Amino acid sequence: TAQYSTSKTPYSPQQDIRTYQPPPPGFTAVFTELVSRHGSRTPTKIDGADLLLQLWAKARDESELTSAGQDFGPTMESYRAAIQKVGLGQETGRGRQELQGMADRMQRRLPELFEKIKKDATPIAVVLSQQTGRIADTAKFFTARLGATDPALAPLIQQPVVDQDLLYFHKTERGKAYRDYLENDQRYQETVKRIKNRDGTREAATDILKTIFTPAFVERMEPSAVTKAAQALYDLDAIAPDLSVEGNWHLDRFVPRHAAAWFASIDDAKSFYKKGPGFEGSDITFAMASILLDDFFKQAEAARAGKLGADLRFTHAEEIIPLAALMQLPGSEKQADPDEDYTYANNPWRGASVSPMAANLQWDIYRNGTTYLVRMLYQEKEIPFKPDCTPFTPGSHYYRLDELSRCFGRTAR
Repeated sequence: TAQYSTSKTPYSPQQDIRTYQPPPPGFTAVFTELVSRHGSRTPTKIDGADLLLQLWAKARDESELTSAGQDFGPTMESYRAAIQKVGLGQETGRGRQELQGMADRMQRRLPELFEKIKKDATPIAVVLSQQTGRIADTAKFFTARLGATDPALAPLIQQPVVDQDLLYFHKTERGKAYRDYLENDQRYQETVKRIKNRDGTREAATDILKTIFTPAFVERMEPSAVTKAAQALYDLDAIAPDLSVEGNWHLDRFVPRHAAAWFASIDDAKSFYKKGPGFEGSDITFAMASILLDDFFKQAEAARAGKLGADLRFTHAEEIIPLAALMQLPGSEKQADPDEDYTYANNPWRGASVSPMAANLQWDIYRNGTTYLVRMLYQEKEIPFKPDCTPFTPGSHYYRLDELSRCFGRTAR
């Protein structure tokens, strides 16, 4: 969907659902549960577009524009207007499409389950991090899709409730130790300063601006201004795919690919330490997410009682990223050696794969007799659990629920 957008990468499901593993003989879907980031969105701040527009205007007035720079003013004005029409930090039309596709594949993947839910009249729960905004709209896209397809399901979908400890823990008191770490830990702060002062930023920043402005114009700017405007342009280039329904402004014209890759790698490095697996032997960045892993288990165990048909949760990257680090999901299994800073070369973690827009985790809970199995979807790819969890059969993506409780330390056996 996009090559160097790290956590702005628009959502694409990572496996065709016709190629999921079939459930073992006589097992049937009895419960499913989901946590999802919001869909694609606009930038939360318009200030970078304006800095660039003001910068472009001065250069226009001085006749210091490149040939392609001529169309920057018109392009960015159009982009900015489209952003403001949707509203800053709001779901785009692509975010709507992302969540509708998730609902579609969920209903197509578990048709027997929704048959049961209607048959039992059990509720489908909708839980949010916040009452309003792009989180609430994200949920609504999904649930109105469930109901447009299956109008007999609609009266069973509950009204949304907010659980900030479960779905907003980086802001609640659950994240207090975490936030104090970001603010005061000297190893962390020095590592982020090291990332920020990587040699390369200045050259990539000048390469970005040189698509629009003459090199003499660039040289007249203050160096810190060069970096700030280039960061802004790259950020806006990076999120442009989120607005694909609203337009195509061809912003790659102004952000050379090697420079895009450079800024992407800086963002991933910072995000790895701030929100991802971070340093070897420390869980400071993701232990807060235990409440969310807990709930995936609690709800699955509670399916036995049969009072809930499904559980749909909606949240931010700041919950999904630590949930993945905590479960050691693919891409989040390698913490950093304090003596070897994260790079693309030595670590598989990437914003774009761990936490694109609408990044989501789903568990399908199957039942035969009183045996309960779980199958995990991550970005709708069927994935194994961490390797000390034993699958139901050799090579299976299905796991005994009491195996998962055991291997996650929740029970002894």
